[PDB]
Parts: sequence; structure tokens; C-alpha cells
Amino acid sequence: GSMAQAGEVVLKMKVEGMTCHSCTSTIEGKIGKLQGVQRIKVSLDNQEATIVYQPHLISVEEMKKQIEAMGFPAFVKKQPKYLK
Repeated sequence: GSMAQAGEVVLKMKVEGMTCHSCTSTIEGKIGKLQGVQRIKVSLDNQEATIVYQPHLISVEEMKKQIEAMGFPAFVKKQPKYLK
């Protein structure tokens, strides 16, 4: 069936702890509350979020854009426009 990311998608984005995790407790429950999500993991320090989700509800990447907007920049892998 799914050769790799067909039935689902995976985005291991690597956050920046801002200064020293100014919050991130809220981010725990934020990421865990994302709909259409299958698996859900969040690392320490750089809070490298590794969430698996089905590709037709929402993009966890957009959800992490909020994490970056509040002050936790993320070194997202998915950079198609930048890639050639």
C-alpha cells in the first residue's frame, strides 16, 4: 500500500529553545491536540517535534509556524522551494 509517506506524512522539525524554553509546556498539549494526527512525539532542548499525521486534515508544519511565531524558530526539513 503506502510505499512510505502516502497513507501518512512525517515532518521532523527541529525547534529552537528560544532562550531556555520560555513556555513549551503549552506546546506539549498544543502538538498533542492537533487533529488528523496519528503518531506524535516532541524532543527536548531543540524541541524537535516528530509528528506523524494523515495528509488531508491539516499540516503540523503550519501548527509549528505558530510555535515559531511565538518565539521558537524551527529548522524545518521540508523546504521544497529552496531545494532544487
